Amino acid sequence: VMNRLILAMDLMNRDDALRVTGEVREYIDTVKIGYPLVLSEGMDIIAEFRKRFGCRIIADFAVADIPETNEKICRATFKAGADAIIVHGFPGADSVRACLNVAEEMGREVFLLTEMSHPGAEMFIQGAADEIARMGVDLGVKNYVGPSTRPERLSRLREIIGQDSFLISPGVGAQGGDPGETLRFADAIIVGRSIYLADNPAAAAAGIIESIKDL
Amino acid sequence: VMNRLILAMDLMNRDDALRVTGEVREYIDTVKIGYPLVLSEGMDIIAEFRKRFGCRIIADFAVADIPETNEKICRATFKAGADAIIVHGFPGADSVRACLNVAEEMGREVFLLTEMSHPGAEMFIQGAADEIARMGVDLGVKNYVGPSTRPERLSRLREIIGQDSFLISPGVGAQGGDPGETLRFADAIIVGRSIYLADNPAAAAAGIIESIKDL
Ligand SMILES: COC(=O)c1cc(=O)[nH]c(=O)n1[C@@H]1O[C@H](COP(=O)(O)O)[C@@H](O)[C@H]1O
Ligand SMILES: COC(=O)c1cc(=O)[nH]c(=O)n1[C@@H]1O[C@H](COP(=O)(O)O)[C@@H](O)[C@H]1O
Repeated sequence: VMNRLILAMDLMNRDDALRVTGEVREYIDTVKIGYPLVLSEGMDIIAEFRKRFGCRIIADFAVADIPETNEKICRATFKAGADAIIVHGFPGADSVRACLNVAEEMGREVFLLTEMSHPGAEMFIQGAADEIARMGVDLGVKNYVGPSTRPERLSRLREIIGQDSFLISPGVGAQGGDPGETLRFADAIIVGRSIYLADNPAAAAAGIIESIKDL
Repeated sequence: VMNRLILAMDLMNRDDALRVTGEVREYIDTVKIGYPLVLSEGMDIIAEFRKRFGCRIIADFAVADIPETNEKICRATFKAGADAIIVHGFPGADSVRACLNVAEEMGREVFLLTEMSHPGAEMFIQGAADEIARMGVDLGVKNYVGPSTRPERLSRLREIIGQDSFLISPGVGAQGGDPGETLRFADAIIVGRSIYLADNPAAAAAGIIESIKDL
């Protein structure tokens, strides 16, 4: 992705979301749009972003249901123009395969969320995360998400998925993660608040990119 | 809930969703609306259903993100008029507390999803489910979701949450669960396809209710 930086656009107002995305577009080629924006402004926001900004869109819907429902969610998500969807691994292999099937049908991609970045992830997810990743490999998943806040866990993930798989990582900035350290293991970092709540989002993005180019 | 039966309205077309819900409204007082319908027709469908049918609405959004994102999701969901939201316990206590905080702010309810009903739940969720339920109790959660497909697990859940907590249960019909057995432990059953794919949804709902009244 351009500059190895993905914007997490979690503002919940279309006008503000368009403004910030437009201001930082020169520094990214990929925007992650989640439920905060979609449930506030509608699924049509995905196609609007893709057209206006010409950026790839990852639908961060943390998909976590039974297989039949996951199918429906993916179909709706790709019909709305998303390039990829983020799917939880914790519900198990059938739930993940359902998403992979729809992606194969519609020519898109699944990202498997393996271990989450917040403190509560330590309770249940972390203990399963290596296995979730190994399940991903066994299902042929090639794209993964793991936590900037725990680079030792992000290293272990990379170890499981191999060098060829694509790994993106949230928790940089607001949650405490560091861009450079995270990029030792991830291919790209996801950044939301450190950019979209900044007084000058373009300056914040540029500052991050400048510390990235130094790698 | 009326007749202890909650309709899972996972049709993805507003016209079909309105037709089936209207046909079965005499037999229910509560409709669960999930992402299949919302991502297809928009969040405004929640208020439309609540007004047209006068039914309570549970937003089944299987909320499974970090605390700050979960907050945003709940706020948007209640702003759209939902009476309650379904939240995953697997992301841990902070993610769940974030949802409880918004519910307390806005005068609504959280249902905690503890163990899922599909085969893949056996891989990771089942091994954590007792703890997830105990975490719920410790956070003051009063409403829970557990699996019709495993009544022995549904019994163990009930055992943890106590007699006073409210427990609803999907996986009845299509997934193999039985109404009467599930209602030995759950307060209400969730039913989707067995009703909404039936040639006569009113007849299917009535058939279920008739086997329920016999308890
Ligand atoms: C489930 O979706 C994610 O991509 C996600 C997983 C995770 O473990 N941590 C995490 O922060 N995210 C998302 O990534 C974004 C992080 O944004 P932030 O930089 O903290 O403001 C935000 O959209 C989160 O919901
Ligand atoms: C996460 O949301 C749920 O309520 C859910 C959890 C679960 O473990 N099993 C489960 O079936 N559900 C939902 O309940 C509905 C079941 O519908 P069905 O009767 O199988 O057609 C459908 O909306 C599922 O997504």
